[PDB]
Amino acid sequence: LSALNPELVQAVQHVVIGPSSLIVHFNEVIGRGHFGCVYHGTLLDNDGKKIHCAVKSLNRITDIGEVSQFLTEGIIMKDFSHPNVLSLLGICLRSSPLVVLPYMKHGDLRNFIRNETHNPTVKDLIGFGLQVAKGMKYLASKKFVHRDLAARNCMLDEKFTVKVADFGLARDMYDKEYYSVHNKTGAKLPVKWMALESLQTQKFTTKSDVWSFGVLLWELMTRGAPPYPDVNTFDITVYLLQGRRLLQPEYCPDPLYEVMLKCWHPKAEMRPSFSELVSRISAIFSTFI
Ligand SMILES: CN1CCC(COc2cnc(-c3cccc(Cn4nc(-c5cccc(C#N)c5)ccc4=O)c3)nc2)CC1
Repeated sequence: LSALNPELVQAVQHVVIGPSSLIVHFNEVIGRGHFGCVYHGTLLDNDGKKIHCAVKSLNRITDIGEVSQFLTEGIIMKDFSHPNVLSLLGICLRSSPLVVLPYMKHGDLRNFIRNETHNPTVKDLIGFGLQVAKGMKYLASKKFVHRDLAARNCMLDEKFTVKVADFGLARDMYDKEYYSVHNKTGAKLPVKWMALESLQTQKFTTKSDVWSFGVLLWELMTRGAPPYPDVNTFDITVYLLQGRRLLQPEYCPDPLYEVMLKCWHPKAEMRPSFSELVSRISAIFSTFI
């Protein structure tokens, strides 16, 4: 890493965590991304109080340009903050590079809602959706496009707070079943969560994140059923163009299905904003015991 531009190193210094502040348990994988496994560790604060971390080791870096990009992105991502978006705690360089993230005790949202020993109420599930909407309202306000919003890509902490995750230095494929390669460009695409226009052009916007959010709501209301199980990946674009959409789940309230449907409008500009979604979903949430 002595090949890095020294001004970049100085610019990222405030994101860097020294090895003597970290204790990582590399003997046990706690999560798996295509581009790296995740391990538990602890970060020592200024008192020596332990902060629990998920530490991710990036696995296919080959050139200093990639590292430089990673550091540049880290500076941007470090200064994001919202209670429903995952924080970047820092990067450890003097230990491959380690991305240091807050530990998420209850794992990804899709696994949480599929846990048969727990019974989230309908209200709880809608509340998870509301929390995601609030995190996305924040990302949208930063002009940041997620591109891979899905229940598998959101996390829950010890207070059951939902964090939009899988972005910035945490971006990866954490369940490879749902990504398909596009020939023309080599992009790995989460096809069954994508907006029609993104399927046609491979371009993404905040309004395509709104489409994905509608799919995530459907995931919540089905307790983690896979969307369009009988539609092959390569047939989803046509399925949508034919005027077909995911069906209303049995226990999805009518006003929430209406929200879903608006998120899947064929014209991006006609989909609700995340600000509108927070408002409307907060009303729906409030009507349940
Ligand atoms: C029973 N089980 C025992 C282990 C418990 C704690 O394990 C943890 C695992 N991972 C983290 C962690 C924290 C912050 C950031 C990330 C990275 N990241 N990962 C995912 C992710 C992780 C695992 C599976 C799937 C899928 N599909 C997706 C999504 C988005 C994202 O950004 C990981 N924290 C704790 C959970 C309950």
